Amino acid sequence: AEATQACLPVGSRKNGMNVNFYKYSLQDSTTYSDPQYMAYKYSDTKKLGSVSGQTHLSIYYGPNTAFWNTASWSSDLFGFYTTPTNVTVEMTGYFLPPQTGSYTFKFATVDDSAILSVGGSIAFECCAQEQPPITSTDFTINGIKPWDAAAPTDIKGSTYMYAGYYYPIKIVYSNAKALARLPVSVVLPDGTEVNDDFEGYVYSFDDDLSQSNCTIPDPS
Ligand SMILES: *[C@@H]1O[C@H](CO)[C@@H](O)[C@H](O)[C@H]1NC(C)=O
Ligand SMILES: *[C@@H]1O[C@H](CO)[C@@H](O)[C@H](O)[C@H]1NC(C)=O
Ligand SMILES: [Ca+2]
Repeated sequence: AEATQACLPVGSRKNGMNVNFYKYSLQDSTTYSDPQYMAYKYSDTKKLGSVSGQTHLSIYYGPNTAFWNTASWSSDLFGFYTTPTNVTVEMTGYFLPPQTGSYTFKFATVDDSAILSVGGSIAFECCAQEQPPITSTDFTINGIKPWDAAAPTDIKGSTYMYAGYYYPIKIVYSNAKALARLPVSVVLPDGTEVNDDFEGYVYSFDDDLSQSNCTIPDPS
């Protein structure tokens, strides 16, 4: 009734996360403040492309700063050539806890808008990583851009996880202008912190809905 849903896919395990990119308008500071947009409606906009096997989850970009009202192009976002000054990105994969306990994921800051969803039927459905996004607004970290207020600082979300089970994770991040900043980390059950590089923890599987026992609703 209370344990977070996990999965156990049996397909060949791939390292890292899948990252899709989407059209986002320069200086649109309203669309990404809709919870429905950050949850799933981003997928109804123009998909630009995707990269796989991404293990470094943090977003760090700054333009030449001569104009804070023009787009700027770069591959700094996961090796994909786009406009970090204005873009929406969807990262998906499965987080694998090597120990049982509490996992506190964190955004040191959010610039402009971002989300973290953790669990089956929250981030996405088990064995269905690359299917269209589910409608859940049940964010583990809600960093949806707070309208007229300044960027938020050290916002956290905690998930209790059981060892050896794959937990679906989805981050949806958007930027409308200038800097792109989402420094992602997690404090593990033993207390140690993992910044940026999530290699060893995050994995992908090809979709396989024929596998009926993929969903584990109560890992305890
Ligand atoms: C960002 O803005 C520029 C300027 O309008 C536009 O040409 C470009 O397509 C935009 N990029 C994305 C990914 O939406
Ligand atoms: C779930 O079923 C798959 C075969 O479809 C199998 O590989 C896996 O070991 C099963 N898990 C359990 C706990 O029975
Ligand atoms: Ca910005």
